[PDB]
Amino acid sequence: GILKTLSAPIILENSNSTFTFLPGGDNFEWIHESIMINAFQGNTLDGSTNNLYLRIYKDNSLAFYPLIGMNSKSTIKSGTSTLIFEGTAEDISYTVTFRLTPYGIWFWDISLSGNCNKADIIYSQDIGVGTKGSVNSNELYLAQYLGHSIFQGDYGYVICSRQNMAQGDLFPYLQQGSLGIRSIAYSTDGTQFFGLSYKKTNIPEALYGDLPSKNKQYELAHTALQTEAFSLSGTKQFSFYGICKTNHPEVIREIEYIQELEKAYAYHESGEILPVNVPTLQNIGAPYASSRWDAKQVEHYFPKRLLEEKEEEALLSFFTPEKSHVVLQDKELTTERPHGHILMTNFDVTKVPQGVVSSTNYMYGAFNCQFVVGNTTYNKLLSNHRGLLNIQKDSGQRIFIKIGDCYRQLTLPAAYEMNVAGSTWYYQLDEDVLIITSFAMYNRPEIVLKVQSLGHKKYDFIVTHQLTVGPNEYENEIKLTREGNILQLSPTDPVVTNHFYPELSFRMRIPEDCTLSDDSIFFHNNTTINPSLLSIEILQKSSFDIVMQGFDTGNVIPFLDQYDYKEQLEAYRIYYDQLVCNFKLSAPDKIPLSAEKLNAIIHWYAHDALIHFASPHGLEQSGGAAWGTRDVCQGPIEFFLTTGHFDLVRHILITLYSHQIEGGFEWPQWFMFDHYPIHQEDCHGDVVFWPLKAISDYIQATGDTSILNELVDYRTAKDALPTNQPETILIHIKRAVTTIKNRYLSGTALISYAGGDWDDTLQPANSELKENLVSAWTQALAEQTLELLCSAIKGIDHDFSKELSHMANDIRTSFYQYLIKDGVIAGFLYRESEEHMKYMLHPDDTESSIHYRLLPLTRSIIAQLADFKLATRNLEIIDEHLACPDGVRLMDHPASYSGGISKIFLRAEQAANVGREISLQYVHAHIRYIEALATMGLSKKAWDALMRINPILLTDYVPNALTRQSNVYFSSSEGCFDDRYEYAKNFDKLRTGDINVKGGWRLYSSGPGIYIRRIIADLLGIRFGHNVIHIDPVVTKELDGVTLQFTCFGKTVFFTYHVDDTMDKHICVKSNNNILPGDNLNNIYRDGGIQIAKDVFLSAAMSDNNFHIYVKN
Ligand SMILES: OC[C@H]1O[C@@H](O[C@@H]2[C@@H](O)[C@H](O)[C@@H](CO)O[C@@H]2O)[C@H](O)[C@@H](O)[C@@H]1O
Ligand SMILES: OC[C@H]1CNC[C@@H](O)[C@@H]1O
Repeated sequence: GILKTLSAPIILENSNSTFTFLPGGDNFEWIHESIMINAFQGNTLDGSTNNLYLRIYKDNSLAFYPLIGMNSKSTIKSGTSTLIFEGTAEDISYTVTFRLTPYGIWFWDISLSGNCNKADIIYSQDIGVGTKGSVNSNELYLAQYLGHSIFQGDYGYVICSRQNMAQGDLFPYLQQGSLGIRSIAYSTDGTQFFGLSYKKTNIPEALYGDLPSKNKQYELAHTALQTEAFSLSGTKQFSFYGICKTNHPEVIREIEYIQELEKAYAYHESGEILPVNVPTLQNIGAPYASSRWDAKQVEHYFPKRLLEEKEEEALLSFFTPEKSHVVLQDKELTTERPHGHILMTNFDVTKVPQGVVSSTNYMYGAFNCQFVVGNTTYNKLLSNHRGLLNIQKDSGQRIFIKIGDCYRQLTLPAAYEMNVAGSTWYYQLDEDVLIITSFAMYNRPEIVLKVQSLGHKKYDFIVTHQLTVGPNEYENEIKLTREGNILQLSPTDPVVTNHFYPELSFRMRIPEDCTLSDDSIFFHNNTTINPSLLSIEILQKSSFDIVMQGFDTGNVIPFLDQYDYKEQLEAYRIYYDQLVCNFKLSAPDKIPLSAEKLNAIIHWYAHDALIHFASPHGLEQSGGAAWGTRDVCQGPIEFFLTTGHFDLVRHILITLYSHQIEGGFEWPQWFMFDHYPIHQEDCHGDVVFWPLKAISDYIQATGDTSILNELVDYRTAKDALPTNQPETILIHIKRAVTTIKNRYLSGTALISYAGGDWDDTLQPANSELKENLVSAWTQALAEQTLELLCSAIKGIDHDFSKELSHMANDIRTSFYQYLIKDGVIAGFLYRESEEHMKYMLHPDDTESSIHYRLLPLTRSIIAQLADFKLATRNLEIIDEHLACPDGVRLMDHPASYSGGISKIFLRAEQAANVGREISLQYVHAHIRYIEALATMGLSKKAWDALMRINPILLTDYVPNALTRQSNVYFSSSEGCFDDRYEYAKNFDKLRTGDINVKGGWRLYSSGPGIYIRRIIADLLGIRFGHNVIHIDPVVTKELDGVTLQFTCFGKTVFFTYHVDDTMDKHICVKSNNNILPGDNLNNIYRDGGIQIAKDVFLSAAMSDNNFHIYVKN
C-alpha cells in the first residue's frame, strides 16, 4: 500500500497569495509571496490554532462558541478567493465571510442575526511571518524576532508586527485590526490567550475574561483582539482584517497602508460561491486529562522520595532512589515550557556512533515524537513536537481512549516519571489507573509503548501516528506493507528520494486483534483527509504494546517475544554508571544538600550531554542532526576527556579534522557527521580555534601524539564532498594556523573578529565591523589555543612549536597593549588603524549604554593569561556589574534595541524577545565563570555559582527563580520582561532579584558536559594526564569528610576530602597513611594541585583504595 500525502482541499488564490484550508475551514498554509503568515498548519483532528469566538453573557453564565473551523457547527461555501461559513450559536445566526483580496490583505466579515442582551467577539490568530522553511524549522525561534507595535486606529487596537530576522533578504510585516467595531483589548502571545491551564482544560483561558492588553514578546506569536460588547436585536456586521507585506525595511512607527486597506475592503470576487462538504467527527469527545493525585495517592504510588519540591505545601516534583524524576500534574500547570524527555539507545562508547535510535516525549500525552534512526532530521518515522501548550496535539504517537460513548484523547496525566531508559504516564480514571510507558531497548534499535490498566479492566483505544518517513509531515508518499502483526514503512522510490540511506526502513509490531486505518475512522461518513495518519484501533483490551524499530541501513532484526522495561532500565543504569566512572558522593553524617543535588543531576546531565553528542537535538531545538564545530569540541570532548573515554575522543577528532574545508582551510559552522554531505561553510571567527584546542587537550590527556600523523581528507566548500586529497593532521593544523596568522590586524597580533565569536547574537552588522573589530574574548582564546598547541606539538615538530610560541606570545602582547585600559579589559576594540581606535563594551565608551563584558574576563583567567592583578580586578568587575542571584551576566546592560534594525550587532539588536543569549544569562558562559573561579581557587564562590544554575530545588536556592523542569539542563535565565524597552529600563532588577527569572531552552547544549567537567575536574579536582593523575580540588568546608567514588584508570577508588586551614603545604594525598609522592601543578593565581604517577597511584590503590585528600583553601 502507498500512503498518499495530505493536500489541503480548499485552495484560495489571488494576486501573489495562496491561502489553503482543511475541509472544516481550518487554516492550513496562508502564503503571500513566499511569506507564511500563520505559525501552525492545522491538522484534521484538532483543526487549527486560530479562530473567531462568539461569547454570550447571561446573568448566570458565560458561553463561548468557535465560528470557524472543524469545531464550529459551520457549513461552508467556497469560490476562488472567498469562503462563507454559516451556522447558529444558541439562537444567534451567523455568517463569516473570508476574503482573500489581491492586495496581500484578507478579511473576516462577520454578520450576526438574533436577539441577545450582551455578546462579544474574540479574534484569535497564530502568526509566523517568515518563509515556510523558517516557520517549519522552529516556530519558537521565529517568534522571538517578531516585534509587535500596538496602536489605536479608528476602531481601537491595531497590531503591527515586523519580522526582524532576515527572511531571504526581506523583513516581512503584518498588520491586524477590526473595522466597524472597536477592539477594546488585545494580546500578542499564545501564553496570554490559551494560558498554561489549557494544558489540562483544553479551553483557552482568555475566553473566560478580558484580554490583558499587554504585548508579551515570547515564543507563541499569537494576536488576539476583543471587541466591545454589544446587544443584538436584528443584524450587526463588522470585520477583522490582516495585511501582509513581504518587506518593510524600516521600523514600525505608525499604522500604515490606510488607503490600500480601504481599496481592499471594496474587493469582492465575481465568481460563484458554492457549497462544499464538511466532514464531522464521530463519537470523538474533548480530550481526557487525569484528575490530580492527593498526598495519599502520591504516597501510595511513590513511597520513597528524595529532593522533594513543594510550593504552598503541595508536592510538585521529586526524585526516587531508582534514579527517576517524577513530576506531578500541578507542576506542569505552573511551568511555561512543557515537561519532556528524549530517549536514546545505547552505543559503543569507544567509537563515533551511527544509527542511534531516538524518541521525544512530553508530559501532556505526546508519547513519541520524532522517532529517528541516525540522522535526527532526515531518518525519521514520526513527526516532531511543536509549540508549547499542546493546542495542536496530533503529532507523533497519540492515544485515544473510549470513555462512555466517545473516544477521548489523553493529555495531562496525574504524574509523569522519567528515567534515562523511559517515561511513564499515570492517568487516574474512574476507579482505575492507566499506566503508559514508552521505553528504549538496550542493544536494539527500538522504542516500545506499553499500555496497562492497573485494575486489568478492558477499554477501547485508537493509537494515532503522524507519519513522516522522511524529514517532514505531508512531504512524501509512504510505502506501508503488513505481514500479520508486523508493519513495514519506507519511503517510496527510496533510491532517488534518498540517495544516502537508500535502505532506510521502519517497522512496527502491533497488537494481534487490531485494525488499521488512516483518519477515516474519526469521521461520520468515513472520508479520509490525512492519509498519513496511521491509526490503530484496539477493542476491549486491558493491555497492549506497540514496538517500533528503525533501520537506517536495512539490517532488519526479528522482534523479541517479550519486551520487559525493567531489564532495559537495569542495563541502562549500568551503562550510565560506567559513563560517569561510577561517580558517587557520600558521607557518614548527613550528606550536604549540594552533594545530594550533584548525585541526582550527574546522570541526568550525562544523558543530556550524550544526546547532544550522539543524537543532536533538543526539546525546543528539535532541528539539529549536525555537529556544531565549536559545540562538539566543548560539551562532548570535555565530558569524554573528564571520564577517560579517550578512544572515543580520538575518533571524534579524526571525524572532525575530515570536515576541515579545502581552500579556506577553516571549519564549517556545523556539519553532518553521517553519510549526508551537508555543512554550513560560512563560519564565525572563533570556530577555527576549537578543533585546535580540542586536539591539544586530547594530546595532553593521553600523550597520543600519533593522531598528528593520521592521514585525513578535507571537504569541498560547496557540496560538502570529500576532496580525495588527504594530508596529515599535523598539516591540517599548519593550514588552520596560517588562517589565524593572516587575521592579524596590520602592525599587530590582534586577531580580526571576522564572522563573530562564541556569542552567535554578536555577528557584526557590516564589513568594516567584521574587518576592524577585535574581540578580547577571541584574542584570549587564540592565545590560549596556540599555547596549548605549542605544548602538544613540541615533541614532534620542534620548529612549528617555536613558531606557535611566537604567535601565542605576540597575541599575548597585543592583548595587553591594546585591549586593556584603566585595568579594565574592553569587550571589543575597533581599530581602523593605529590613528583611529575606539574601545567598546568598556567604561570609555560613554556614548554607549554597555560598559562591561563577561566573556574576556573569564577566558583570560581560564587561560592564565590575565596576571593576578587583572584577574583580581576581573572578579571585582563581575561582582559589581555582572553578578545576579540567577548567575553572572554576559554584559552590564542589554544590547541596543530600536525597533529591530541592527547598528553594531546583528541578532542581539533584532530579538524582540528577552531570551536565549539576549537574556544576558546564557548558562554556558556562567559555567565558564565557575571554571575561572576554580582556576583561582575561590571555592565558596565557585560552589555557590554551581548551585545557582542547578535546576534541582532551584527555587529554594534562588528565590526569584521560577520553577522549571528539575531533571534537564536549561540554557538561559531571563527576566520576566515583556519587551526590550522594559528590559533596558528596569535591567537593574536582575542584579537585586526584584524581577522573577525563568528558564530557557532545554537539553541541547554543551552545558551539561562542561558542567560535568567543572564538577569532576575543576571542583572535586580529579583530572587525567599522560600516565599521571592530577588532584586539585577547589572545595568548601562543607565537603570536609565527604567522599567521592570514582573509577580511575579502570580502578574504583574513594577520595575522602579534608579541608584544613592549618596545614603547611597546600595539598597532601594519603593512602594507608603513606603520603603519595608527586610534583606540584602550575598555577599563577594560587598554590597548585599535585601530579602523581599512574603506577604509583595504582600501586597504592591495590593496598588501600581510600585516598585521603587534605587541602588548604
Ligand atoms: O536554533 C536557534 C539557535 O541556533 C543556535 O545555533 C545552532 C547551534 O546551536 C547548533 O549546534 C548548530 C548545528 O545544529 O546549528 C546552529 O549553528 C544559535 O547559536 C542560537 O543563537 C539560536 O538561538
Ligand atoms: O551564542 C552562544 C551559543 C549558542 N548556541 C551555539 C553555541 O555554539 C554558541 O556559542
